[PDB]
Parts: sequence; structure tokens; C-alpha cells
Amino acid sequence: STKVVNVAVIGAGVVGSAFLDQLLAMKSTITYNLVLLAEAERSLISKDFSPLNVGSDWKAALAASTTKTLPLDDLIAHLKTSPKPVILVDNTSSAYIAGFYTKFVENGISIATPNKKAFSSDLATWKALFSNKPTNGFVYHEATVGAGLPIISFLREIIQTGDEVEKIEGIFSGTLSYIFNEFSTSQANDVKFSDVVKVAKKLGYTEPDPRDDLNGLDVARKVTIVGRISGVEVESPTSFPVQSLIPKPLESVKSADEFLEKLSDYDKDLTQLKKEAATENKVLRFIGKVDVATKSVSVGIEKYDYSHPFASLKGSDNVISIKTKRYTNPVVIQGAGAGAAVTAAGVLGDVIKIAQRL
Amino acid sequence: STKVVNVAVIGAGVVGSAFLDQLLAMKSTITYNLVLLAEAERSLISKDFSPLNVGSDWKAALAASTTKTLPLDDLIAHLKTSPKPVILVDNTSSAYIAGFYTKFVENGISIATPNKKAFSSDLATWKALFSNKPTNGFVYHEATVGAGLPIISFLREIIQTGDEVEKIEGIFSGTLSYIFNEFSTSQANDVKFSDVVKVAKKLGYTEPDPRDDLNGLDVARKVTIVGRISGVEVESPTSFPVQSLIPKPLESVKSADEFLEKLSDYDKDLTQLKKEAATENKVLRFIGKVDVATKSVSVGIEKYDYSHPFASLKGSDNVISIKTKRYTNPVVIQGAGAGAAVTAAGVLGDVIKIAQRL
Ligand SMILES: NC(=O)c1ccc[n+]([C@@H]2O[C@H](COP(=O)([O-])OP(=O)(O)OC[C@H]3O[C@@H](n4cnc5c(N)ncnc54)[C@H](O)[C@@H]3O)[C@@H](O)[C@H]2O)c1
Ligand code: NA
Ligand code: NA
Repeated sequence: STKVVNVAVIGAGVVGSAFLDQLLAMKSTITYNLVLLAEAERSLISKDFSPLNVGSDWKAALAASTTKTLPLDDLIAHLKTSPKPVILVDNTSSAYIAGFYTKFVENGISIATPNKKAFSSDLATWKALFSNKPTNGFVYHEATVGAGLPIISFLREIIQTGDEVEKIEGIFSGTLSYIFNEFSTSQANDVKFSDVVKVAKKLGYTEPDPRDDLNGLDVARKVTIVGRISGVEVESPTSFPVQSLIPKPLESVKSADEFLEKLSDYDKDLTQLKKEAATENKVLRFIGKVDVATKSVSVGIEKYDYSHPFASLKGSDNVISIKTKRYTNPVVIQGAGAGAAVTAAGVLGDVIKIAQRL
Repeated sequence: STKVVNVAVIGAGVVGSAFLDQLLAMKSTITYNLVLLAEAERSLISKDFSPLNVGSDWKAALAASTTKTLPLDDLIAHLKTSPKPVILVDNTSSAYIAGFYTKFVENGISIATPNKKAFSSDLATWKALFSNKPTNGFVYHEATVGAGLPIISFLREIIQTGDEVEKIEGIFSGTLSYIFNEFSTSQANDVKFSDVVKVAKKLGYTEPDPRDDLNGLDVARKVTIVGRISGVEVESPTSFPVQSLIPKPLESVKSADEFLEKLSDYDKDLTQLKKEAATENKVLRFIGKVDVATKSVSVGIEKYDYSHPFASLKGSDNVISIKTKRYTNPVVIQGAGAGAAVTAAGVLGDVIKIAQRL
């Protein structure tokens, strides 16, 4: 519905710029007018709400802008006056922006985003975002868990029709999936955890500092989200057991490059844990888990039989196994769970779901 | 104020019945009014367009009605009269009703359905899926391929995003998935093809006459749908290779129930193939296949290694493997692809998409 929608983009980084390219080249019966292109420093803004005149080369326009990005209270005071429904696309991982979601929604502005923040913080924030009071903006966050795979929309659809989630488990980290798919295979191999890690870092399958992947916070925020969708009132990303791969108190002691070279000093444990699993004919994988019956959520290493689909993941795919009252046999979804184009497409897909809803 | 959508249902069988229950139970910010229900010669029609007063038990109310079922032309006329957008839900498998789809849509009546007829006939009939006219209802057929799994919506989504499907292949028949799951397994099986069908027949996991499942026509039906969505203009479900499982030229004979009793005479070929695959650590599966580059579509048996996702299916499960420009590694979606509840949930899932879009 509404043949004309205004899109307000925040974020022009790795995911953000692919998103912009996809949004600006998309052909549809619905007209999507870009009215904001904000970055940390500069920002493009249509005071008019008419489409920003950038053709398909927004980078030169943005680079040439000396207008400072508006503080969110100012941005909303402006966007709320749009003559057509507005959709905020938050392509950042900003706590600051996330902190403003509720005010966006309350001002009738919808949100499409991969930012996990607002969905993995306060439990009241969460409820406020999905209240759907009249005229308030709709909030879509498909890309928060599983990038562009059809996961969250599928869960929400299912729950709406009356189905009930009972158990979920999955590998929601592309970096950790890669590491384990390499570190623990069916074939017995004496590969060290430290070697795989720094190898992953060199190939670039890691955040600049691998510790931002090994701590499990990323996977913990995603399970917080999936758990709450499943009806488990998870308090926070740290209110349940989250097994960190960062070697014990030798953690918040080091500093980047130090951590890496210092890591090899612990391959002992994982080598022996992997061995015991190779005894029980299982492999090690890093998972996120939800159990609604027991209202128990968790993150960490778990063993999986060689037959299990988790042991045959290709590359660094993500996977979610979903058991509900109706799907007694698991619904299993695999595929890239990260990557610029695929993640931006999931966000774009969310923009399309909102555009038809408005 | 509250958005309202009137729902008109045709068919209260295994699926429709689950659909109706789910519909009357669902709680949403949008109000769905059941304004018409038709099953065989009995219909419940709210001449008022107010929600049918089915009290608690809609079955008892349907059975009590003395209102005859309206010819389709009179049904359309009546529906055009509704004060609110109407969504027709065809829970039949009728090629006759299917034949009236165009009339419904060009008259502003939307459609949600598990009925594959209209989508798997000739190509020109399929082309009539785009709102050539601005007063055209929508057409959703999610449950036509893979029950309630997120397949068709996912395919259409990424395509809109700019992605391009290159290859697809999956198990699309619940019955045939069940049969091959019993017949060809990883753990040294030994059952006769003959026996797998006879039992699937008694449990009612196959059409009253399993030949309608073995001729492979149904998967060809769903392949025609997927292939079209993928940009391959499949002429019809019989314009491409389809491997039939009804024993050689010894099908166009039997009086039907005769078939089952004479089937045990040909378990040889498949028993051989079965053994061979096992010898190779592979399993046998009946699949559908589409290749967009070569515009090649087909269905039939294929072998898969024990660790392959197509070897992890349970009972009536089915799967689809999608390789796209962005997903070099396929995203694989699996789970129940048949069954009252899950299918009805797929249809209601579409009813909800349409309602939000209206
Ligand atoms: N990189 C991946 O593979 C991947 C996979 C899934 C999800 N994500 C998520 O996608 C989002 C985008 O990540 P990314 O890789 O593009 O990060 P990035 O750092 O490359 O881009 C972030 C952008 O946000 C801008 N920004 C930050 N704070 C801002 C503010 N207050 N106002 C305006 N602009 C602001 C930055 O200037 C930058 O252009 C994050 O939420 C990330 O967690 C990333
Ligand atoms: Na996702
Ligand atoms: Na489906």
C-alpha cells in the first residue's frame, strides 16, 4: 500500500553502502524516496522530503557535504513532519541510535535494521518496540540474526497463526562457525584452536580484534532476541549462561596483538575436549540455545553427532533448528549468516515488508 | 481506526478445517471477519458482512446451514459488494475454482491458497499474476510449494532485492519424501519399495490411489511454480523430463487397487539402484530441479551422500536448495512440507501478508 514511501538511511559502511546501492537500483510499483543519508560526520537531508538528487552516485554527494548529522531529537522533530510514511533504516550498531527507537516509533516512523542493540537491551524497550499501537511505526529486524535468511519473519508468522516454539538451537556466528568447522571435523585431525583463529583473522573472517568474536556477546545478543520471540522473557545478553572462548582471567589483562600470540598457550583444553568428542563420535560447535518449557537460554560449545546437519556446515554458514508444537520434526534453515550484499538484502527485504504495510 | 478485512473461505477439509480454527483463534491489531464459508452444498453466508455468528463451534453451524452454495459468478458479484477488502481463501484442489481466479482478481478480490492448479497450468494463465489493473486483488500461493515453510516469499524477496537465482533443487512431495526416507536409508535398510507404499497408503500418507503420487506429476507441479518464480518460463508441468515411478509400461492397465497388489513384482530395479547407492555411501531421493542458465527443469531420482542435507529429512519433510548470485553456497530450507496445521498456517500466513498490504 501507499505507492510512495520516504526512506531515511543512517549508516553508509560495509552493510550500509551495499544497502544503498540495492535500494537505489530497485525497481518497484512502490516509490521509495531517499530523504536522508546520514553518516557519523556528514549527512544528506531533504528538508523538502523530495528524493535526494544523487542519481546513483551518493558517495560524491555525501563526501561533499559539510552539514553535520542532526542529533536524533532534531532528526525526529523533522522526519515526523513527512507527508508520506517514513522508514528509518538504521545500518549501524549504535547504542545511541538504538536508544532512540521508541521515540521514532512513537512519532509514527517505522524502522528496518540489522542493529542488534535495541532488541537485546531492556525488556521494556523490547515490548515498546512491538506494541503496534495505532499509527506507530513498525519495527523490522530480520538481519539481526541470520543476516538475510528467512528466520525471524518465519517465527513471527508461525507464532501469529497459533504455533508455539518449544526448542531452538543454532550457530549464529559466521566467524565462530568458520573456526569450529575448521577446528573440529569428522576426520580426526590435530589442528590447534589458536592456529584456526589467527588463520581466520588473516583471511579476514574476524573482527579487527578476534576477541570481539570469541567472547560470545554477539551470539548472546542474537539468542536474547530469538528467545524473546519464542516467548522467553530473557532479561539481558548477560542474564543467562554464555560461555566465552576468551581464555579465563587472562582476558581483560591483555591488549589486542598481545592476546593473539598469548592465545596459543591454551590449545590444551580445547584439544582434549575435542578429543573426548572424537571418542563419542561427535564434533564441537558453538551454539545458541533456547528451551521455552524450562525458560532456559544459553550460549556455548556443545557436541553434535557427525550425522547432525550442524557437523556438515559449508564454509561459515549459520543454521537454525526450530522445533514447535506443530513442527515436531525440526525446521532447519542454513546459509550465509553474514556478508555485505546478503545482509543488506535482508534489510532491504524488511523495507519492502514495511512499505507494503504502510 | 481498526483496519478490517473480510475473509471468504471455500473448503473445510483437512487443511481448510485447520485454517478456520487458526483464523478464528488468532489475535491481531487487524480484525479478520469470516464473512463466508462454503463446503460442498452447504455455505454460511453473512449477508450483513458482519462476522459469521458461528459462536464456538463453526463445524456445527456449517452442518446446520440451509444456505446453498453459490455458483462462482454469483459468489464474485456478492463479494464485490463487501464494505471492506475481501480475501478469498481457496482450500480446495479444484481446477474448476482455479479457472475463476482471473475473474476474482480483476474484480478486486484477493486470493490466498494451497491450490496449485492455477499456478501450474499453461504459461499465459500464470502471466495473469501481475496487477495489470490497479483494481486487482493480490494473489498469494505460499502453501503451493513446501506447505508453510518460507520458500516462495523468500524467493520473491531476494529477487526484488536485485539477487538472481541460478539453481534450485529439492524434495517437494511429502508422500515421496516419506517413501524414500523409509526405502533408502543410511543404516543398512532392506525394505521392499512395494511395502513402503502399501503402508504409506494405509496410514493415508498417499492419495487414495498412490499412482497419483508415483507418477511424479505433483513435484512437477511445484517445480513449474518454483522455476517460473526463478525466471524460467516453464510451459507446463509436462514440458520437461519427469521420471515416473509407476512400473514401466505397466501402469495404463490396472483397475487402481490392482496396482498395489501387482507392484511387488517390480521391486527389483529399485532394490538394485537402492543397493548400488548404499554401496557408495549414498542415499536415494526423489527431487525437483531447475537450472536457469540452461533453462533446464526436471524431476526424478538422484543420489546424495549421507552427510548431505537431503539425507537428513524426516517423515514427510521436504527441502529446497537455492544457489543465487549472492548465495554462492546454497541456503537450504527444510521441514514439514505437508500436514493440516502447518499448511493451514502457511495459508493464514499469506492471509496476514495480504491484510497488511490492503
Ligand atoms: N559486517 C557483517 O558481516 C555483518 C553481518 C550481520 C550484521 N551486521 C550489522 O550490520 C550493521 C552494519 O555494520 P557495518 O559492517 O556496515 O559497520 P560499519 O562500521 O562498516 O558501518 C557503520 C556506519 O555507521 C555510521 N554511524 C555510526 N554511528 C552513527 C551515528 N550515530 N550517526 C550516523 N551514522 C553513524 C558509521 O559512520 C558507518 O558509516 C551493524 O549493526 C552490524 O552489527 C554486520
Ligand atoms: Na535473518
Ligand atoms: Na511454502
